[PDB]
Amino acid sequence: MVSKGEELFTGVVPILVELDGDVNGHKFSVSGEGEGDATYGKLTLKFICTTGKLPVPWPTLLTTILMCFARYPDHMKQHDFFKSAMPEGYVQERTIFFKDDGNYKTRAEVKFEGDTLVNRIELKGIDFKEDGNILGHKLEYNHDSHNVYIMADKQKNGIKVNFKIRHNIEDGSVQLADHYQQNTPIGDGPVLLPDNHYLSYQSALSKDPNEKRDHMVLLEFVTAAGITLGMDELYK
Repeated sequence: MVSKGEELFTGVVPILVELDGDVNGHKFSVSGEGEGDATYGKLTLKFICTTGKLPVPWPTLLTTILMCFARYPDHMKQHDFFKSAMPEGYVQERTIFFKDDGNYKTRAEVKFEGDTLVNRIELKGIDFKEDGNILGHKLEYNHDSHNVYIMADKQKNGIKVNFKIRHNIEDGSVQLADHYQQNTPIGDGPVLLPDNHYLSYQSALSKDPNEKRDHMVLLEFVTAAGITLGMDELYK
């Protein structure tokens, strides 16, 4: 018996991810599995493209393929919409705009299925350039740190999230990926509507040396933090 969703995250929780995608007509499926530990703000996952070769670079799918595993410090736990929506879960929707290129539109349901936290996703990508950084596979295999800004959506009883990912290109340039995100509870019960805050993300991408399928091994660390009001020197 659990009073609050956050109670479901005191220990290690198994994770499953299932993604079906279609980018410029190229269809694929990805399966992932691993575990999360919110007390540590950690998730470890391995992803397989089960349909064959992934038609886009793994790093472009990284944000798409679990904010409920963030470590919210004690003084911020009342701002944790993600765990509060559990076990029923939440819908996470994004549009991602790659600058001077296509966009991804995604919808995901993140909820418990038995003892397992499951992220099921549909992705549609359109208008990508055949010789651009995405379909041309010009991204480095990494994903730098980033702070994700969160704001309550009172009317939808959820949250809205915007951030810009800077993907490194092998020639030393950057490919911008503008993320617009919203999350709404699946269930009808009350959720915690957060004050404005951040999630700080780190991601580390690797390969299983024994794995011959197209795949990504992913480690994320994510911790919640407050905001500070920037001031220019003049006003200090």
